[PDB]
Formats: sequence, structure tokens, C-alpha cells
Amino acid sequence: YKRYICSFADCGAAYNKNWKLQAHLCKHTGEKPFPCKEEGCEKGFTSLHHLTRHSLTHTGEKNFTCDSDGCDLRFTTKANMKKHFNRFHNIKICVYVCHFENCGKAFKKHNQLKVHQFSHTQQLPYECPHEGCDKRFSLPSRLKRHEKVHAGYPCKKDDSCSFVGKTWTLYLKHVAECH
DNA sequence: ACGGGCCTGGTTAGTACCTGGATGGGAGACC
DNA sequence: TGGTCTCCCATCCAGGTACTAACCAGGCCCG
Ligand SMILES: [Zn+2]
Ligand SMILES: [Zn+2]
Ligand SMILES: [Zn+2]
Ligand SMILES: [Zn+2]
Ligand SMILES: [Zn+2]
Ligand SMILES: [Zn+2]
Repeated sequence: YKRYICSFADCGAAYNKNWKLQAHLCKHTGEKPFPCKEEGCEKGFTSLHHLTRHSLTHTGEKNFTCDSDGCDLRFTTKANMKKHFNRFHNIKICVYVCHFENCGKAFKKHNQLKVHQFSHTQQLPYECPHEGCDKRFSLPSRLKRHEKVHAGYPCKKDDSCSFVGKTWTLYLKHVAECH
């Protein structure tokens, strides 16, 4: 079963490895059986391994990498990095993928991919929807701003005439008053 | 020659959304 | 059964995203 058990009353914890209890104990006490070896740092631990994992940080090492094809960006921990992959490469979730090869990426939504793909072009994604113009954009919000132009009641009198039309009442005049 | 709008390329706060980075707590493979 | 040195996860929290709404100032256009 679980021999080792908390020494304090009420806790009730119990472990099948003295060390497990031993780390739990330090919770009650507040010991630093494994402190760091550098000033400014007062970080403590309860395992000769929870100190090491902290070491690579006092420097900024990246001994672990993202087990994936395309991305080389290494990570600080394995099980940790495992996150990235699943949040990027591993399909099932990020089904839609840019198979343009080399770029090798993916997205949760189809449209999301479509956009990206444009990065392999010369044009921008979110472009102005209307005849003529053709003006394209990146940030949709910015496009929505330009839209304010093609929105009114332009008359039809050959390319010659090409004024828009704020509103019917004002649009009519353009025809009557002018034309 | 002008002044006020209408836009627009260039920027800049204002944010809800994520993402690693760093841990806390322990199973576990072996011996 | 218990050490030892490993290998995972489920999270918590600060730095960085991906855009959006709000500013700014110069180019045109027209009464
Ligand atoms: Zn306890
Ligand atoms: Zn330290
Ligand atoms: Zn990757
Ligand atoms: Zn791509
Ligand atoms: Zn347009
Ligand atoms: Zn007209």
C-alpha cells in the first residue's frame, strides 16, 4: 500500500516512497533542501532534479527542441515543448494545412489557411470587395475603413461621369441639377 | 489664391487571446 | 518493498500576438 505518511496530524497524506513524503513534509516545514547557487535567486526546491531544471534558466539554455519537421525553434523542456507541437503541427485539431511544402504550417480553420497562403503571393489577403478598385489590404479593420468610399448612389453616365452619391436625395440632384 | 472635407499612408493606444517559461507533485523504470 | 535518477502533466503567470479604434498630417477637389 502506502507506508510513508505525513508526520503532522490532520494532513492524512501518505506516500509509497519515503522521498515522496519527504518532499510533502517540506511543504509543512518550508525547507530548501535544494537551493540555487547564485545571488539574487532565493528559489528553493525539494528534489535534486527540480534544482537542475531551474539551472538552465539562470542562463537561458535550450537543450530541448520541437520534435517536428519545419520548425527548429528549440524549447526549455520536453513535456513542455510537447505542447507547442500539439498546438501547431499534430493534426486532428490543426487539420487545414498549407501543403506548399517548405513553409509547412497549419491552422484550425480553413479560412485561416487561405489567408496565410497569401503570404506565398504578391498580393495581400483581405482585399476590397467591389468592381474596379481592386485595392487590397492586410488588416480587415483597415479595409472596412476604405469601404466608406464605394457606398452611396453613384449615377450611370459613362466613365465620363463617375461621382458616387452620399444619399438618394442628394443623388437625385446629381442627375437633375446636373447631368 | 483659399479653407474645409474626404481620404489615406503612417502611427499609436487599447485589448481579448495565446504562448511559452517555469513549476508543483509525483508516477515510473531499474536495480 | 524502497532509493535514484527520469519522464510526465496540469497549471499559473508574465511577455508577445493579431487586430481594432483613434490620432495625425499631406494630397486632392470644389464652392
Ligand atoms: Zn501533510
Ligand atoms: Zn537560482
Ligand atoms: Zn515546431
Ligand atoms: Zn504556407
Ligand atoms: Zn475599394
Ligand atoms: Zn451623374
